Amino acid sequence: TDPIADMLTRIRNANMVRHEKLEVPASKIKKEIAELLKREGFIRDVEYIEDNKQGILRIFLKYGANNERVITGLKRISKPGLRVYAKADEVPRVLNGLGIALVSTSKGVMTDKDARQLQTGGEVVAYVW
RNA sequence: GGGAUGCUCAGUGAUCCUUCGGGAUAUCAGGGCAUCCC
Repeated sequence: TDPIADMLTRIRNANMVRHEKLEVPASKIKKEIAELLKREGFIRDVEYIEDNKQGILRIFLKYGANNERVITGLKRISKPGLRVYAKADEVPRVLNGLGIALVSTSKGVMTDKDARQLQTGGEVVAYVW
């Protein structure tokens, strides 16, 4: 069972059917992931919806001029039962820089460019392009 | 009993950095407390 993979799937599906928005149970790691996508321009918005359970992340997807989808793909990389780890010179490049690798470092979850910047490795959580 | 979360502790077990002395703590795995679900 893999909540992060679930989120990427719900986003992939919504994006196919070109939905405006979607929702996932909130967790801190998924919060961070959604925030990165916003800050990298892959989604239009994310917000936290209160529910006295564990919260909801409502994500607003992004489509371009003539309904061009801004997101092309999402890949779960690291997994429960097979974690994926990069040293700071081995942090993957997604589509020669046109995509992003989401990396969990001891200084938070950031892009692959941020990782190489800070000179750090970590868990390679996912790919978006 | 099993899941899913949050606050917190520690840190080498995993992982990362290192001038090899040490250092980081997001995630994984530990400790404590707490909420929600079957």
